[PDB]
Amino acid sequence: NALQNMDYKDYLKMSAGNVSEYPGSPEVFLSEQDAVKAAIDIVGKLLTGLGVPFVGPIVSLYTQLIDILWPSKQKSQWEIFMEQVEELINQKIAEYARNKALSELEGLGNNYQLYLTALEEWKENPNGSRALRDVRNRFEILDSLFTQYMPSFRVTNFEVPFLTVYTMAANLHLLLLRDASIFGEEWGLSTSTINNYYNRQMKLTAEYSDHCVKWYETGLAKLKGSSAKQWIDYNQFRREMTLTVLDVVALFSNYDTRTYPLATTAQLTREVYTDPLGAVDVPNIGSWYDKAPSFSEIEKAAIRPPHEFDYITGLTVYTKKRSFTSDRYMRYWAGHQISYKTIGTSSTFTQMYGTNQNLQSTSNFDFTNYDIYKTLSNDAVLLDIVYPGYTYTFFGMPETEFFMVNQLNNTRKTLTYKPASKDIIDRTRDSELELPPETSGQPNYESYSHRLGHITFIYSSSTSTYVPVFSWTHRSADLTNTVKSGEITQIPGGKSSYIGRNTYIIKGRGYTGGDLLALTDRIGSCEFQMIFPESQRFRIRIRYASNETSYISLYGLNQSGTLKFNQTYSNKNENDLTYNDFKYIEYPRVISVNASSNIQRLSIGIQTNTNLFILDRIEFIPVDETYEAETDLEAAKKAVNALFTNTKDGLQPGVTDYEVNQAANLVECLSDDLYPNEKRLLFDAVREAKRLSEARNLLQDPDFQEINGENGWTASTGIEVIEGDAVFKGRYLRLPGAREIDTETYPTYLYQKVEEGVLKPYTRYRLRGFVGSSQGLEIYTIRHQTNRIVKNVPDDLLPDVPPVNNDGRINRCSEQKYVNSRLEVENRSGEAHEFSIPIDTGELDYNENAGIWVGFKITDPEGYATLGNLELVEEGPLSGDALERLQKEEQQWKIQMTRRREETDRRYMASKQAVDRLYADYQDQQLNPNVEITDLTAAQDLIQSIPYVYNEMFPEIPGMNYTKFTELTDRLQQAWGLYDQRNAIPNGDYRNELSNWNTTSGVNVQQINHTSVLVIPNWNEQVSQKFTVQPNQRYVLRVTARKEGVGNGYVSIRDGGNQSETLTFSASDYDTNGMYDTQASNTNGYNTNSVYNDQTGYITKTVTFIPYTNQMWIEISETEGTFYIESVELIVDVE
Repeated sequence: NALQNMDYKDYLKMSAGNVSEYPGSPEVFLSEQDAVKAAIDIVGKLLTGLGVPFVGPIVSLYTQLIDILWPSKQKSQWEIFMEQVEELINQKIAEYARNKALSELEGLGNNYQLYLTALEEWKENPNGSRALRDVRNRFEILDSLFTQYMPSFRVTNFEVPFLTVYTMAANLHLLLLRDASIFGEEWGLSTSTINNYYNRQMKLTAEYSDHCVKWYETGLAKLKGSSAKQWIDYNQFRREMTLTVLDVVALFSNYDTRTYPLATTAQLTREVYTDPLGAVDVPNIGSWYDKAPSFSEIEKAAIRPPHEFDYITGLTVYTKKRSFTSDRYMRYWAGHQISYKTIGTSSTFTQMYGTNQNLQSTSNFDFTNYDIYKTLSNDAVLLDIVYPGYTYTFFGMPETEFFMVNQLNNTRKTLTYKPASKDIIDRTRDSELELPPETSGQPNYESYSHRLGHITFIYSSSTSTYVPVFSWTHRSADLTNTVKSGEITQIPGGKSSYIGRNTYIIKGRGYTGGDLLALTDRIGSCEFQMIFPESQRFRIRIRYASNETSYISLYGLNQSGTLKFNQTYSNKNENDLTYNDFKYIEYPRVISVNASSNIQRLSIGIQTNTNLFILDRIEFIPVDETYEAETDLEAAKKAVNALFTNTKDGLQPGVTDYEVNQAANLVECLSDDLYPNEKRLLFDAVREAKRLSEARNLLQDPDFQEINGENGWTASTGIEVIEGDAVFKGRYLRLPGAREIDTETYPTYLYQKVEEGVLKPYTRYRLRGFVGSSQGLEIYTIRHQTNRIVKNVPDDLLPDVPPVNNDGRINRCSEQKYVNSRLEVENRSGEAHEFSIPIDTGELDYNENAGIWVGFKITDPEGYATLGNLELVEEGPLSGDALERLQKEEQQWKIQMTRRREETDRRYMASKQAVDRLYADYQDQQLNPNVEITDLTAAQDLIQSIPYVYNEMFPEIPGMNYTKFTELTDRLQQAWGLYDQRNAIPNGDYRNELSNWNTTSGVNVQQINHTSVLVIPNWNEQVSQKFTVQPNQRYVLRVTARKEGVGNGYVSIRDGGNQSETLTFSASDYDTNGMYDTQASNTNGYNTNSVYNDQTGYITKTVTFIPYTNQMWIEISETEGTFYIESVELIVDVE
């Protein structure tokens, strides 16, 4: 039945089994198909040998490439590649340049065929200089031929005509240089010569990619028009040049043998569109596009916007009938609903196309578990002539056969749409003319290159346009996202799954073999669903682009964590990306999956900082069981080595104490079982490094063991020392916020002085440390000038996901791996965790002994900081601009000090004399009898007026005059001590508040001018004391007081007998009688007065007294107003 009209060639291509007919024209007729046939075969063979570094497969590959590109047939395959593009864009390449290129490419052929033999010779005798000289030399020859010839395939004004040639040539050149890096050392080639081949490969891979994309776009943009006819030509260029150019360009990055050192599977996820299913150039009738929608309307209708990868599961076709008379009618595809889905997910999607109004019938097709590898359609016309002689035409699609192969068990099946028509003009359309299979010894149901993906539709009621359009996906894109053990598996971002969320997909340009997944603030995550049929360990690698540096996070496959990505491009729209804008990042965590038939899920997200991240593809790379252990050894040997000078017995100057700790933590990652000796020697190294750090640190007590001790740190109350905690190894400080109590705030402070004796002249020092986190942390350096910076450091070094678990213990290896991924960000801003502050010396002075103070302070109640790894180190001598700057600072300070010593000496000498005059002797051991409370307060006022006692910016720290202030204060307190001892009235100056006094409830002691005074606020209040004295000697009672307001203040003393004295105080104790107008003394016309200058201080009054008993009473009271008592003293009279 199928056998009778069949050719002998078709019968032999059938074989093992029974198939149908499959009538195709491979190579014959139009040679756009012969070009497309060749591109499809070439791309198909390249796909089975990406990454593979083995001689037999490579030899075998080159064999098939050469048989395609240089057949023994009549016409050159290159000329056909020219005819292909020239006939699409209606432009011939000029004669002289056309004939030159062909001549050079015939020559390339000869040389390539000489390259092949020398390659097969080396796969027999691989050891010695026989087939080794041939091949290494035939290689060199081809490199120079490509260098000389590539410009020949991009003659200006003819870049598009030549595009398929340029691309096929460029492909071979990159393929050739790949041979150098795989068979490099084996062909006896220097390490340095490979690098120059490799570097060029990478340079060329960009230049050749960027060229092909750029001229694809130009080419395509030239074919934009406004008619349906012009659209067909546009889409034909788009389809054919995708197969023939972009599909090849997509492969170029896989020829990088250092990025891809073993077998790799790539996936082409782009869709392509066969020509619309309508009749064209029916003789004497025309074409479906004669009367049809515009270019824009068709592009809108027929072509899908970028979407997640999908496949077809079901179809419902709506059928209508056209009939101008009976005896002649068409039933035709008027519309459809198509069902489809993304990988994994069991969510079904439906779209409707065309019309479903006024139907004859409906046909349903189920496609689940089947690929459609071929369609046979009918492009049809209904012609009828109605009275009185008009002609009417109608174009529709009345029949399709869909050829199907089962995905699971390889069974084959046909479904047919064929409603009843009568007396139409038919022509069949075979998809295999546009998307042929690969040429194998195997039938098209094994070797098919594409499968039916979707069905769109061109509809207009006005023009009676009803035209299906079929879209197709490439075989290399699987429907399961299977990840195999033996290989690097690539999964493009387009193959992510629909989970109910929106998602943003950017159209690709050709570089990636499909469209690009983007993550943005508005739609921040994506999910992959994958089958792992084998247990295996993988590392994950991501190919991406971004305009910013930030972090992605990964969750699934039994883990979760975070990966920094770096800016790859700048100042570009995300649709103008070129080859070199894409880079790779490597997730350091090895991942272990168990074999399963069920889907396993990896979701990728961005932080809430991040604005843009563009995902090309994720990659799974097989790693072996010891890979984790090996790479931890390398990382630790590197970090430890970086601490030391070349002799290995000193620290590098710019290595911090924090970095020594970091390295020590990484050493702990090493396997005890695999690498015992290495771990032991790397620990000896870091311990020594740590001893060197401490030896060069000029700060005392760097491990915080002696806070507030003699020579070390001075610290405010509330500062905590913490041991055995996250982030810091060993001990560190937590500084709390400033303490608020009512109207007072008390700042947190920490400081130390480094003495002039350990320093050097004209030398730069560095204060360094590590801040875990902070808010309002003020850092001070003091020598001559005071400098302050403020550091606010985020709390970003702890993971948010708690990963400690039941295993509550700290693991320094994993902790330091996380922290390192966060210091990576190259800050030196105020926000960075490290800090390093210069402090410069000029000349040293041992007398003045300024030294260097380093200080920390928090004045904010909401402030805090964690602080560790503090050091002050010598960097070295000052030169150049640093030295000029310092000499200016020093000069300015010398001149300013001179004015400050002038001011100090006035105030100091007046303070010194006021204290000296208090004593009789000169060992401050005896008070003068005359000193009264007013001599003591006068002294205090003067001592308080000495300037520059404390540093102006950091008052807790001593200033230049501190020693002077303290000396005098001690001598004053001594004298005040003696005053209290001499006074027979206990607590007569109220320095112990109200001790020893009987008072009513309203009486109080106020501090006025830094001294204690008793206040009697109302007349019903009183004070008294009984105390013992030595009787029958003479005392003097001295009272210093002030009476305000109406009435009198009284101080009464009595003994136990008949002796009694009263002193009286009133407001009238001030009254002065004036001068009497300068007692009129002047002559000749001047009679000025004065300003009778009156103030308000205390009055001192005295009385003598001889007690005749050993008990005395003193009583203090008033009749009205307010009474202030500064002191009552009773002393032995030596007058």
